Amino acid sequence: GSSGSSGMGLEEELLRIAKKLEKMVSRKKTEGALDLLKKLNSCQMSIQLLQTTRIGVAVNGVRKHCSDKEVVSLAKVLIKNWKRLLDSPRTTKGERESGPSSG
Repeated sequence: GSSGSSGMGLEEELLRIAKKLEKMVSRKKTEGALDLLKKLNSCQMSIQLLQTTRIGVAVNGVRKHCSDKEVVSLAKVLIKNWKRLLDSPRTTKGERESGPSSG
């Protein structure tokens, strides 16, 4: 589109990031993943986008090709957070006292 970045998009930056990550993973380097991850964290992710940007696999790709803490951490958060965004359809269990207002 027109030159300059100011308005709507995200989906673009998201993809641009993935590519960067995906590339890094491919080249097995991952140097500036944090920066990428960071943005992601500060990028309104969505299920539909999770498929388009396919960043979900990008992050993991790093979290796997990276044993760091910060680069791995943020990556985890991206997974967790996305875990809620996408939260694929699966069965699970877990409950801790189900009773609001008890007293």
